[PDB]
Amino acid sequence: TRFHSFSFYELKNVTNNFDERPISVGGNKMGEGGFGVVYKGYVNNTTVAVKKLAAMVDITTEELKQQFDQEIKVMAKCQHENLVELLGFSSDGDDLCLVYVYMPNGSLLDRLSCLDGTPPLSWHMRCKIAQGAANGINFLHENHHIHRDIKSANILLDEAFTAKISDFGLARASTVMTSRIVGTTAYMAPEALRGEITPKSDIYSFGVVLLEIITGLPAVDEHREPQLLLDIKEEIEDEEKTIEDYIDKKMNDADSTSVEAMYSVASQCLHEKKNKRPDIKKVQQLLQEMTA
Ligand SMILES: Cn1cc(NC(=O)c2cnn3ccc(N[C@@H]4CCCC[C@@H]4N)nc23)c(C(F)(F)F)n1
Repeated sequence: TRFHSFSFYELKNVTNNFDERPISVGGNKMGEGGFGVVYKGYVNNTTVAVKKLAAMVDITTEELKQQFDQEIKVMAKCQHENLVELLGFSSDGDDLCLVYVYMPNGSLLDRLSCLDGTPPLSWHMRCKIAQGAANGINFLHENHHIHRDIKSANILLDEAFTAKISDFGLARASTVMTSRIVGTTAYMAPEALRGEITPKSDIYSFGVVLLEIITGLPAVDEHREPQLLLDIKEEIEDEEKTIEDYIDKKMNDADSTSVEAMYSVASQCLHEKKNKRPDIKKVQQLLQEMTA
């Protein structure tokens, strides 16, 4: 797959000169991460998401360029209904830009937090999102790709709340070790925090996502006990609590049987030993069985 090459000035123009104000006040900024800001745009008779890369954290200009290239490379090779669609990019201008099909319902992270007053996701919608995201990860793993940044902020939701895996800047082709440890701490497997590069780490991070789906709680909350959501697995196992005590109250269609079935998948994904975790095909099978 080869992409459209956009002019920097066309992208600057359709995003109201990269307006960093929220949508609600007439701005174009929809969200931001460590490697960039995503703006709403309208190009070639289509609402788009324009990601302008900028860091914002570490970051070598070459590192950011390597993430820009990595994202285009993964998107050229990987097209799936549970992955975001890249339309094009921009290099000619000062800032590096990535153009995608606009995701009207933004990120799973924001929908779980009901950011800006959006209604809570039903359990029925949550099951479809979990299945869809697992189908997207399966496609990446089948195509020998390791995401390395699986999190609710990197699971986007379309006009039908279909799960779309996004933000492949840190993705790697396929156990190897790295001197540059990258990812989101609260979601990272212990071996990934140590430098290991394995698809087994993506499974662990997906386990954290499944806990966010069941509970509606963020992966990390400094003003909460436990601060890290993954610690709930031990509180439940050590029988101090049950998964029912953690179920998101912002749902009226969640039955205990299917919630326990999703929790069982999350628990298995969150095994501290990488080799004891299920592979993505097993995760898919179990999530499909959950709604059958
Ligand atoms: C209403 N709304 C629409 C979007 N996003 C897109 O439409 C979009 C489409 N493809 N695509 C690809 C990457 C990407 N990355 C962002 C980066 C900031 C942190 C969140 C994401 N991981 N966003 C997108 C957003 C939000 F994600 F920024 F929150 N809100």
